[PDB]
Amino acid sequence: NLAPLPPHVPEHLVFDFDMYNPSNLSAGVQEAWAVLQESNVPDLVWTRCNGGHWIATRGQLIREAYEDYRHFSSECPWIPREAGEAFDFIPTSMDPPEQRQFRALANQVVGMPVVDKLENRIQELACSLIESLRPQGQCNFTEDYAEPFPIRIFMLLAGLPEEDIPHLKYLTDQMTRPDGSMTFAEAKEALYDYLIPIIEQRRQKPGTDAISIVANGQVNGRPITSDEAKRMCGALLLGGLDTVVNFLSFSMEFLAKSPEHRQELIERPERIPAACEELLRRFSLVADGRILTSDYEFHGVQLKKGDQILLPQMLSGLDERENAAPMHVDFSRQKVSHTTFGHGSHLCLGQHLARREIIVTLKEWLTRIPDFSIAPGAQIQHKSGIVSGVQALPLVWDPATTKAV
Ligand code: HEM
Ligand SMILES: [K+]
Repeated sequence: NLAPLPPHVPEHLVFDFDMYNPSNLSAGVQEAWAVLQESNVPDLVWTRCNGGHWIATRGQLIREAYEDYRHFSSECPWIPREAGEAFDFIPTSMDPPEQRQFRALANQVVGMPVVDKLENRIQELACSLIESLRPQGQCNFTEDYAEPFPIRIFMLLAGLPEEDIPHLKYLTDQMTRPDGSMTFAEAKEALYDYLIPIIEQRRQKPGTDAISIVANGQVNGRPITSDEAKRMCGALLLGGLDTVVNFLSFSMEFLAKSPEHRQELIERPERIPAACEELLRRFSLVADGRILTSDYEFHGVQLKKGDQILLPQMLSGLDERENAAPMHVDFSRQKVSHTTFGHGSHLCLGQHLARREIIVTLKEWLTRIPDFSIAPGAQIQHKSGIVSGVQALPLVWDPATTKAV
């Protein structure tokens, strides 16, 4: 259950937070993680759960640690330790300076330019998907939109057949929110098994998809290996198969329970981008960490070489020391401060594709289905992990109140 407290960790800084099953999970994931920012919780605590590790609970500690890659390496960014040791995706598991040459190549396949090309296809799928649901007066948001909308776009960018989705979605899920059926190492191996033949095929007959680009690309001049390409594609898959999907559910869940917020975006649609950003703050969902490369005293606390430290990207924006009334959603918030797409040299390369997908969704959905509620009596369940998510979101609505385009 609880790993014995290392001799160097102070007894008074112990807070046994379980990142995969947080005590207040019923109150909502963010609410569950926010218990870390309650009155008597220190800036940095040690939890004996999951092998034991440090956890920065406030924004400036989280931001500072992400900026200092010399002390907080991404070498072992996953918890538990054995998962963080198996974690070898590129560029996610590399620290500057070597990280840069690989990050540039990845930025070329999912970057802004790529997003602009993909826009019209993103809108079609959004509308196509929404219009088909419109008349039914109901849906299971997670499997009827949250998943297919962003995943099909990714599989399109990657040039992978949609039939592989069930298998890939399962693998990435086990990496972020393991249900126990398989370890991170096992899921990685299976993911690599999937990619190997694809990378070599795409490398023989070069296409124009993200995978072909990576497999045939160069890192600051020299040719990328078949292995480096495999570790890079893994990162891209992990990144765009699990993230946007779960976030869309947090947003739509909130919108379903908040008609005043819905009508605001209805009457004033130009504020949608702003709402997108505020929503990304309030419903941030990623939380991974770093490993100490040497003994180091951080904020009056002695950290030992090898110690793992969870730096919850999610907690920064929920930090009342960053945003007043952090748990309150305000589309007009003056300065939306957050680290939802990370901080430092590993800033999310897919943030632009993510924002686009979120904004297009808000627009097209409210345009066709402005009024909708959560199925009556439905107890919504969140799941916690490296990436938190929503188990299911049943939505209902009167078709008579909808409008086709
Ligand atoms: C709501 C959507 C998303 C959120 C909140 C998000 C969040 C994050 C975070 C917090 C990190 C930093 C991890 C660290 O520092 O260890 C990250 C990295 C990354 N994400 Fe995103 N992500 C999202 C969507 C995506 C998508 C759709 C893609 C694929 C197109 C993607 C690709 C990546 C990549 C490749 C990295 C690694 C960057 C590096 O290591 O330099 N992400 N993301
Ligand atoms: K590793």
